[PDB]
Amino acid sequence: ETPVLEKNNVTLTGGGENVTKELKDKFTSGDFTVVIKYNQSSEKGLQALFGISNSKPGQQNSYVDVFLRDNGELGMEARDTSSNKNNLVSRPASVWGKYKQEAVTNTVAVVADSVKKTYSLYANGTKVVEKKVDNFLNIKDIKGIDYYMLGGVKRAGKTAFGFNGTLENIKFFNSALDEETVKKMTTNAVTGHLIYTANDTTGSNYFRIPVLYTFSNGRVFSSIDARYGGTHDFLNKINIATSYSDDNGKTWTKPKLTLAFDDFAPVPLEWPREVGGRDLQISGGATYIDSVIVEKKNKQVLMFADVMPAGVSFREATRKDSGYKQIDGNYYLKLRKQGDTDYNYTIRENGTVYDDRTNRPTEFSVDKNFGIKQNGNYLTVEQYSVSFENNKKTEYRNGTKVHMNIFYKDALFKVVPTNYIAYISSNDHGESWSAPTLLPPIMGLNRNAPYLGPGRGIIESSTGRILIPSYTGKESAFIYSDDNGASWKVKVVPLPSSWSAEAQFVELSPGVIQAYMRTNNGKIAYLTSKDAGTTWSAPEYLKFVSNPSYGTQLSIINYSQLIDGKKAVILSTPNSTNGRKHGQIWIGLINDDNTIDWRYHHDVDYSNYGYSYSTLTELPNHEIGLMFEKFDSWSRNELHMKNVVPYITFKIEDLKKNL
Repeated sequence: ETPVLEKNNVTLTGGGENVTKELKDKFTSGDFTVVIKYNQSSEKGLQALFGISNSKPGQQNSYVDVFLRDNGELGMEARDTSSNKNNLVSRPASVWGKYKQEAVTNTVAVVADSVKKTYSLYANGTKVVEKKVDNFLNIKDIKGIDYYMLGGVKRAGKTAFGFNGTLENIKFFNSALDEETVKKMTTNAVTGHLIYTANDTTGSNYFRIPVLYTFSNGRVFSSIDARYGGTHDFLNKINIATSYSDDNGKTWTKPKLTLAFDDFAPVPLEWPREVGGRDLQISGGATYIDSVIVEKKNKQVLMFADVMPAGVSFREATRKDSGYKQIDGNYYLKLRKQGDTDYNYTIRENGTVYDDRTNRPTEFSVDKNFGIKQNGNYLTVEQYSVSFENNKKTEYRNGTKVHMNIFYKDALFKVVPTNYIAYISSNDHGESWSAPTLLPPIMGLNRNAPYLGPGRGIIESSTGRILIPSYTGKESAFIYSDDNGASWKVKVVPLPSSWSAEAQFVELSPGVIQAYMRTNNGKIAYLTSKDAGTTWSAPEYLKFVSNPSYGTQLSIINYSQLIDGKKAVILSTPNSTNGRKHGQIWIGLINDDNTIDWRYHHDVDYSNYGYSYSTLTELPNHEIGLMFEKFDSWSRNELHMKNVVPYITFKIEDLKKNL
């Protein structure tokens, strides 16, 4: 309940402060909790917030500490020289470094619990890790502890891991405080930058692929992947969740599930992060993934997403079948009934399922949310849950009956196991949505649908054409409507190599459009159209971004206000050959000849901090909103982490840097 020691406002420059006299032998049980509110003046090197050690020659592997790395990783050590027990518990991407040129105040904590044999670490309101270890050490288990310090570890008479910064408040407790208390204690201004959080109203512990859009009524809208079984692209269960703000991004609605299947329950799952287990996946729930948003000229809002039947992955999907038949000039989604070899059925007018062999209606039908009926009554299946008690994953039928659905593995009639694109519409700026509409097979009957480029669509100003970015793995696929979204066509552009070409558009001048996109060669590519997306140039490449060959998604938007007398675009991307890190926001000024002068940039946090997928929007007051993956979402070391997708705002003056 009350600390054995509390200190305030201790500024350090790598030297530490001895507090041995104020801690000596105060950890009676040997358990501990230490809560540290701090900021770093420099991020370089491994830095300890505190160190409790045997400082004598030869005992340099007898200490407890909590530490920070230059990549945002928070960890702790607990080591005993004589028994050769060496415990290290941590999670990447746990803290923030700097924000708009200034040191961020974080609050972190460590709890050591002898009865549970666990070490737990907390950062800004989140329990980032709790790990049971066989070789558990408490302070009494480490022999001859004799030195207690702030801002380093005393090892063989010298200070190691010197902290550079201010310890604004540090509290030491001689017991293991409970989780709700410590979450509360660590909650601060950083916590308020999370819109989506682990086990909120989505039920997901994990999130990826954020998207931001500002509507013409001033509402700021966000969408994201709620990924339940860790952060895996596949196999997984994924829903699209949404949340909005009516006050310029200051406060946000409780998240809602907007696109969601219910073959698997949306539940918080503890996905393992060890080298064995982290590769584990569920068997696969039907999935929506990778959202794109656009507002039409009439103020209707459209959201697109990829749709995946349960158990099917992007890599295994058949690329030789659209999942449609053409019968009497119309495109009908086709179905295979359990036990049949061929696809003998189609969904036709009113959702009536026809037997294509006899060309007559069956007693079965499919509603607009893909649920299956027989004689006007719904068929049901049992929903699955996943549990992880210790180390063993189990999937089981959970007692809930849900509507049978053509995307589920337990359905009597099933779609082709490939990918599809769906869209929904809203007439109330995101408060409610229509039932989904599957795109027709615009790639051809014998090709799979494209994969969407997460972010936004645009309306080209001179023609009114709606453009939706997508890709196939070998080509760009620019999806478009010329009839205000009643029907859809595609422009397919072959690419120099097999890019995962996630793309976004900007308009330079009336009729002139650029598509900026991810590649497999380390650069960001851009293609240019001078006829509103009908024809496209060969790729050009940005000169100042150099990334790994796998690449990352980007965000680029038009900005409404003049910067230095010029129309501007704003770009967000990682920029680093060592991983998804060194996030930058760039400002491009459109020249008279429609080339771009990339004149300014701002680094988002320090350069070794993680930065993956991102999304930009212009707020109603002309500030900029950014939401991004503040971690490396490619790296096998940073999978399955909670509360790592923050929202932040910038004034143009915050971005106009590095001339």
